[PDB]
Amino acid sequence: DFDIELDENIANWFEGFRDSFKTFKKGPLISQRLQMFYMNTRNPYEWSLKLFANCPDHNSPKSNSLAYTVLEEMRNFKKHYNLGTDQLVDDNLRMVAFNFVAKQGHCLLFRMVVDIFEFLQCRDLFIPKVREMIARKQYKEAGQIAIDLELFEEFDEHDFVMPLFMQDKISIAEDYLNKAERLQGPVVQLLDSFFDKRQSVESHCSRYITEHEVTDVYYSKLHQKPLSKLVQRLAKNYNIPRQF
Repeated sequence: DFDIELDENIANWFEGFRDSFKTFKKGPLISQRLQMFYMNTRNPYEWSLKLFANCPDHNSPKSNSLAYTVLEEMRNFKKHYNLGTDQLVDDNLRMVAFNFVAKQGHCLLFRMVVDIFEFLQCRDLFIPKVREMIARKQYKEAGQIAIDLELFEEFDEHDFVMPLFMQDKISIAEDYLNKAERLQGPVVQLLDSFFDKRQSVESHCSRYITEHEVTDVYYSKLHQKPLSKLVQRLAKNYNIPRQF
């Protein structure tokens, strides 16, 4: 998994001025120049990753950043000319693209690369990388990757659904829970076991945190009132039987 990102002299001076004329906003002119660049290109996908790496913007990409537009025009280039992945991208090249956009925490750029390189056709190749992130306690990242790769059948509530609830990051965990009905039962069943056990909910929480080694937990939320409000929503939002 090592891309040969080194540029050459025919291409490098061209790129240096491109960064200069990119400062002149982002619109149809900069888009058209990229479309012509990808046309001369041999294997645009591999070069699209090279252009993404050779710009100081790839550390924090946003809609205005040059790195985001480099991949954005690659997506338009693929759809306009009706391009496929055959004989151009390999599982090795997809892994290269995954490592480039998974660390940034930017979901839109990841969703774009999922579409460009067609990650949903071979999503099972990234499961070792997501479980490595779960083992590194990167719940929001691994959780969002699992949602954008549509891995709604690969993970249990303990992998990142419950830790994200511990970290008050209800948004990502509930998004994964909405598309995974199999977990909706045991999740609210587990949250109710904290209350309907007449042991302090803080003791029930601390026992789960120490069993699954949950880190960076937002303790101010783990109390009877805020944890009850979470069970009240998740039982109603998913029509769960009265197993209180």
